Formats: sequence, C-alpha cells, structure tokens
Amino acid sequence: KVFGRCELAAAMKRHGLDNYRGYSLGNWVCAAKFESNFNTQATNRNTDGSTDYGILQINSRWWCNDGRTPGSRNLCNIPCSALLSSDITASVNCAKKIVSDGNGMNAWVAWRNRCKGTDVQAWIRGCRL
Ligand SMILES: O=N[O-]
Repeated sequence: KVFGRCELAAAMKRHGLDNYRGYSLGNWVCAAKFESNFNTQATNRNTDGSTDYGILQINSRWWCNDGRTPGSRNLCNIPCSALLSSDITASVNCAKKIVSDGNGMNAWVAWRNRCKGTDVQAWIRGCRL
C-alpha cells in the first residue's frame, strides 16, 4: 500500500509514534518519505547481503528473519514479510525497539542525511490530526 502523507501521519499518531523518545511526528513522516516513499511494499538489498523492508526500511541483519541472511539476528521476532503489510503495526512496533537501542533516529541513514536539523513540522502541515 502507498500511503498519503496525512494518512500516514494519522496512522503513526494512532500507533503512538508522536514524540516517542522525543522525536516529533514530523521526524517519522520525513523518514518514511525518504526511506520508502510511503510504500509499505518497499524492499532494498544492502551490500552486505541483508535487506531493508517496509515503509521504515527495517533491516534483516538485526531485526527480522527473511530466511536468506545467514548468521543474522531477529530482534523484533518477526518474518520480514510482516513488515510489508498494508497494516503498519509490525513496522511501528519494531521501529520503537530500534529507536530505543541507543543511537535514536540516526539508525536511519535517510533521516540523518535528509531530515535531521530541518523543519520537520512541514511534513505534517495541513493535516487534520
Ligand atoms: O534473516 N535471517 O535469514
């Protein structure tokens, strides 16, 4: 499913991401835009053999099992295909564990390079929240 900007913002708020670990809703919307273009079916292979999955591009090196990343971890205890659902519950719950892991949102390269230090509030502008 390809989410609209305000539709995603509302689902993320519903799921409790707004100000989670001090990151405002705009940060998560900005990250999702640049990681997956709001597409739940997004997948990208990494140079090391692992793969990023879903709207928040969660990677199989640590977080999920995709049956093809030998010697990796499954810290969110899920198949990576669960991250590709039209329902973002599994992605949001895994994102909460990632952001709590010590490095905050710097875990997302696209956030660090494209969202961090910018006016992220612009991403929830005009939305009925
Ligand atoms: O993602 N472990 O194959």
